[PDB]
Amino acid sequence: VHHDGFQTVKATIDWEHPMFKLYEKAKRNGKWNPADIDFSQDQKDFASLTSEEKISALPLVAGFSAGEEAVTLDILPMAHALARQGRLEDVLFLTTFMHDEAKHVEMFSRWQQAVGIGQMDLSVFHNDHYKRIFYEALPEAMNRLYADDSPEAVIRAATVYNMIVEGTLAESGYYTFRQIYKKAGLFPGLLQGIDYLNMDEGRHIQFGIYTIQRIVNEDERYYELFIRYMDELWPHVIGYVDYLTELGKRQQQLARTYALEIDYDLLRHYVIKQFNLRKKQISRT
Amino acid sequence: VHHDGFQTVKATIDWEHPMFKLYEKAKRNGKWNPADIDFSQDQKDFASLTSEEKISALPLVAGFSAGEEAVTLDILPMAHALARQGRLEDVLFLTTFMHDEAKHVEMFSRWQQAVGIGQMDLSVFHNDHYKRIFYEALPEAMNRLYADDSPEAVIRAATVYNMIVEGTLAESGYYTFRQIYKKAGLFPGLLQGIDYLNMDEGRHIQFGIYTIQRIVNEDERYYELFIRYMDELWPHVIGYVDYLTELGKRQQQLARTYALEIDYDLLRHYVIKQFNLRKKQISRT
Ligand SMILES: CCCCCCCCCCCCCCCC(=O)O
Ligand SMILES: CCCCCCCCCCCCCCCC(=O)O
Ligand SMILES: [Fe+3]
Ligand SMILES: [Fe+3]
Ligand SMILES: [Fe+3]
Ligand SMILES: [Fe+3]
Repeated sequence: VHHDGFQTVKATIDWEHPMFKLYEKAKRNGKWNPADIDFSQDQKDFASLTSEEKISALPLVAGFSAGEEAVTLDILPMAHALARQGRLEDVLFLTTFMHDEAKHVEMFSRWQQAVGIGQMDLSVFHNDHYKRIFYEALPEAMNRLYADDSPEAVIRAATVYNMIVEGTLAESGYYTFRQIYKKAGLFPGLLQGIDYLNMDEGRHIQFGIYTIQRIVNEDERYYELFIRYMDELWPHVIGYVDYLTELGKRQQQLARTYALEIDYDLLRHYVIKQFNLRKKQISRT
Repeated sequence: VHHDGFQTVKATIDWEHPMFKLYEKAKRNGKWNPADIDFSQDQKDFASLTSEEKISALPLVAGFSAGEEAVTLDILPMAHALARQGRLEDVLFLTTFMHDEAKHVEMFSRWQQAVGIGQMDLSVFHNDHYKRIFYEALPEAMNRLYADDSPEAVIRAATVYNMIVEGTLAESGYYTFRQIYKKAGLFPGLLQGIDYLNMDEGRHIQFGIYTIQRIVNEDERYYELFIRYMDELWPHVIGYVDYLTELGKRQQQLARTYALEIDYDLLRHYVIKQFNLRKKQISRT
């Protein structure tokens, strides 16, 4: 429906708003372009590998590529809901959030193209637990906001997207990439991309913390809802992590070749740490 | 609802898609930051003016500030509709479109703040015709896409937003700013912003041409709909232009002071030219 008026005609941007400040930082720190990354060495690395070694890296890339695409599509309802609420500074920031995720989709798709696996269907490495999070729960929670923008709905959406998908899974994925391939000296272009992604992710997670905390600040009983929604998704998080771990343990040729002692118990504890850490960044009071 | 799968897992980005190419150009040409513009001379210019001269520049700024804010909010339904249709490259491009409009909102709001009119309510310079376009028709046409993404609905939305608001009014506004203030040597910061806006606008209009043409290409009877929707809005376009012209003719102190022979008949013909020119960029066949 209609606009009743416009904030930048009646007044100005709220220059001191936390999300205006986050928007300003995003513009300053968000200049990187996936089209500038040199993937030539990645191509050679991947070709050098045996078929067994080649397969090793793909489950993780499969999880990220679909994840970036899901979040690019599924952030749009949040931008709409906050826009309808007149939260202009949040919307300005969210334009940087969405543009970041677009570059993340682009970065992984360029890597796949470059190393010669674009024609390969990597959906085979999404198990039921992954599908429950990314094919179902994420888009359910975000799309709800089109018809229900209650504090309850907004907390559930920020929890699944910013605190679980980004703050638990994506963060653990970046850590895993560096623990495995940065050590091996493999895929320098991909690891350059991962570093830029991990920098962007910082702002995405901070938006989710801001959003969940400002709702909790109104009524501390929303804190219990946050914790509950975090716990509801945990079985699928660890169920996916456990599935990737088993794939990893079954095809170890890459680790042998490159002298990597991949401690899967250390990666598993990192996921658990991330999850608990995100819980602690929200204050009940 | 759920994702059935993901294009960048099954395959890759369509690298040859026109909107992927437009997205790539947006990243290359879209680096400018309103926070870097030096408005110090603008502040001094505005303070130097008499109250009568001060008032001269504000109707145009009022029209732009509200316009940028409306389009920042009202592009979100188009991104959603194309996302739901699986048009991934269009969505990637649209993240740059939305982020551009956010910077446009920011740029005018920084100028208002800097010259000392942020506290002034400029809604007084929106007449009924302006309100019909920006407070009503624009958001009606875009929001429709949430429940009706038929070719008819998508053509009406691209027509009002890209071909009328951007391709006719915004373009004519940029031309007007340069005809008046660039001549006077006034407001260098604002005119630097206008140049960056006008560069961005090129891509926005090209998205609308692409969108309307790909629908017309399917069925040439959609051409008649395009023309009809262009004509429906014309009375409000010229009605706003005529209102600004009369304000201009009533307070001429700025033009006298700075030796500007502001040909309002030339600006009016420029609007008419723009409108007819946009019609001609769509081919029936
Ligand atoms: C065995 C170690 C487990 C590591 C967990 C790997 C997680 C891979 C899936 C990542 C999903 C990516 C979500 C992207 C979110 C975003 O782009 O903001
Ligand atoms: C007297 C000369 C008439 C000139 C017409 C001035 C138009 C001013 C209003 C501009 C609306 C701005 C719309 C912004 C669109 C966008 O930012 O993409
Ligand atoms: Fe991402
Ligand atoms: Fe993210
Ligand atoms: Fe604009
Ligand atoms: Fe525009």
